[PDB]
Amino acid sequence: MEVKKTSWTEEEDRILYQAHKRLGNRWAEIAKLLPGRTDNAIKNHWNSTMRRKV
Repeated sequence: MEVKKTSWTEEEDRILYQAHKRLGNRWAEIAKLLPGRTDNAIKNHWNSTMRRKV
């Protein structure tokens, strides 16, 4: 394994947002929709990418 550049994608980002607001912040139940996305990466993503200052 040597992916390294494990960048996200439109679908994942959208699903993450649509899920997060519905579940609230139950990352365990949100990742149920995205098993290929671990909590660490999800939150890291939710903290780094989504916080682009809307």
